[PDB]
Amino acid sequence: GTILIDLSPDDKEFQSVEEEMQSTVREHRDGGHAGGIFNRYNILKIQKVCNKKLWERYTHRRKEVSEENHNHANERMLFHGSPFVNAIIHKGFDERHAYIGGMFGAGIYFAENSSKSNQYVYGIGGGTGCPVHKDRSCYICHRQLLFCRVTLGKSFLQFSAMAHSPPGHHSVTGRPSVNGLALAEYVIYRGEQAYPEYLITYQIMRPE
Ligand SMILES: CC(=O)c1ccc(-c2nc3ccccc3c(=O)[nH]2)cc1
Ligand SMILES: [Zn+2]
Repeated sequence: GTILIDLSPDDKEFQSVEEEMQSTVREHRDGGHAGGIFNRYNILKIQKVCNKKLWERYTHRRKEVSEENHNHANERMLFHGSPFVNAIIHKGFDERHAYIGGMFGAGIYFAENSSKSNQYVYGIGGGTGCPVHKDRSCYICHRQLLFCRVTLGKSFLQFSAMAHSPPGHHSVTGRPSVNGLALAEYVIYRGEQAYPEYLITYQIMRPE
């Protein structure tokens, strides 16, 4: 059911999505091990992800969460990186895209920092890196991220350095509490709480 629509870089919708991508890059405590060394991306393509079935699945759930939370979906646009981006855009999110070993439990994880999600493009800890060169910091190979609509609803705050939600809540927010530059990270426990709206194709760029 899915079809992908290119946006022109002249479109304002492309620009703002790129802006979110570029402006949420940060340094990472692993020195660049997982996701590579870079301060910004070369954006190659941005595509709107259109799937009626998956969209209705998502809004049906949103209406449920909103009605459980004083008419407040608490909807966000967050980044997701995953070896299964192609599956995700054709079949949507489910328990097979959960991060089983994640710090907030087995769930689908999302980031405010694009560079956080970029660490998961080739797998956990960056895996063995790009398939062609086995290089976690490859500047050549094309990477892909999803920018997603995510219904957090009532989010359980966890301060820090497929399962269920903690009862009474629809998601978990990983409020970062050591690194003063790191943004929040979020976890949902049902695929229906995210829609993979944009497929961003990019290369990380070697710093000057
Ligand atoms: C292979 C698999 O099960 C898997 C796939 C993707 C991630 C992932 N984790 C995150 C954690 C925090 C913030 C963003 C992300 C993020 O964008 N992706 C984790 C595991
Ligand atoms: Zn490569």
